[PDB]
Amino acid sequence: AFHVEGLIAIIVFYLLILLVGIWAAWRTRDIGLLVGGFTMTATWVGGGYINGTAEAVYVPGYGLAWAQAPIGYSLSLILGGLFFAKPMRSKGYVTMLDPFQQIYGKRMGGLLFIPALMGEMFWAAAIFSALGATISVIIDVDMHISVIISALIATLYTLVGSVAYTDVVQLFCIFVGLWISVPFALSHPAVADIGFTAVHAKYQKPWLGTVDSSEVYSWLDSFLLLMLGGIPWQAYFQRVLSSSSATYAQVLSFLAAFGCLVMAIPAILIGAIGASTDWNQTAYGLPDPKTTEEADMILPIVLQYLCPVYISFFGLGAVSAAVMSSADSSILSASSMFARNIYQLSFEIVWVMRITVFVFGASATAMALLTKTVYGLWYLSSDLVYIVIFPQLLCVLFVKGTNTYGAVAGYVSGLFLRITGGEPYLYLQPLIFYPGYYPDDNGIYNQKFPFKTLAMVTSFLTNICISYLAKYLFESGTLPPKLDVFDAV
Repeated sequence: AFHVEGLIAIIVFYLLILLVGIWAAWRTRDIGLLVGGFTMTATWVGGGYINGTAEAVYVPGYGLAWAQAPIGYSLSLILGGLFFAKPMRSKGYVTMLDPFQQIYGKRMGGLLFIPALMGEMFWAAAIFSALGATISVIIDVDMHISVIISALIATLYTLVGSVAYTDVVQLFCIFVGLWISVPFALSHPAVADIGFTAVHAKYQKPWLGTVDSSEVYSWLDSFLLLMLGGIPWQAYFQRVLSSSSATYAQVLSFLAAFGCLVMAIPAILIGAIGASTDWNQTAYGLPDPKTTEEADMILPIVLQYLCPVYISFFGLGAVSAAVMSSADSSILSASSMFARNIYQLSFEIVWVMRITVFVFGASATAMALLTKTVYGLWYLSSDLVYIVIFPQLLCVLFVKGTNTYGAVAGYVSGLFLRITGGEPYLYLQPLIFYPGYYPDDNGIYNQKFPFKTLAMVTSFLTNICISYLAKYLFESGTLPPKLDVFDAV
């Protein structure tokens, strides 16, 4: 079962990427704009992005229409560059979570940090699942062992320790490996026409998908979740604030949105090919990946089984090295974020950062083992950030007069509505039943009502209303000044 040549391919491509990265630091017509756009693009585009996009297009329930994560995450970059970059630079922020700490305080900073940590952990679990899937496909060792060993190598690389300009190299490797495999994948005999499969059903439901009239309010509820929940993220905002000029940051965000839209095209195409593939003709055989509960592995499966041996060896393996190189970047960001926001500011740093790396890697790989979807992990990472952080970001940026009381009230109300609405991915039953609820195969009632958008708006309006209410109570003198536990007013 073990294949030596796949491991050699990963090792050679990883060493080549590392050599280019250290050579860039060894060297250390105004094309810095293009390189900055590539760098901003390479943050979101990784194993999780392309694997989740291919999965979302591949699954019959979703199709391309419900694959809102690439389009929504590009529109998040557009909306950030338009509206969020200029307030952030105008107010002089240096960190994404700095606005929360300035107004709400350090303890509420940690309270808002916890959903950010969980979003980072969901994203890292999706990245670990994608990387383990790719490794398990090409090396042909078991999925669980692949995830464990890949996460362990990433954890040791983060733990032990030049290496400059690597993001452009990983993005170029992913782009070349995908766009040199799509012509071979499309030309495979098993794959039918993807133009015909888009609107008509041959092997499964059409991969464009459809949105029912009742589901439209649901659809926007998802689309607003990914488009607005993808904005308050640390990896985007650190490079936004790092830029010297504001217009430079806006044009970088626009170029990044363009690059994300372009990089989604091979992922959507591979998802379409997987939805169009007659797997009985391929070496994968029957049952197909969605019956095998391996629909989250569709991108490595197409690149391995629908491409020639040399094309597979190069393209799938350049993708593997790039994804493993990008995997440790999320671990580093989340670990430094934990070390600085909680342990350093609120309460020598190297030991606690080491333990943070170890625990975050173990939790991410454990949930990568437990979960069976990459797109679901991506959506769930967006979900909690959209519910909690985004109303608070709107309140600290565009709303004047918000305070800690309204922050906690909106936090509690949004989390109460979100929890009582029920999350099918985490196998949580719903307590409050909005109109249009229906039970799925698992017996978890699924809401057709936009309860997540309602929860977001409720949290935002509760923040505003409770902030102004507490301000009026303390200003007029209705409540005693002694009962000021949060020191907001």
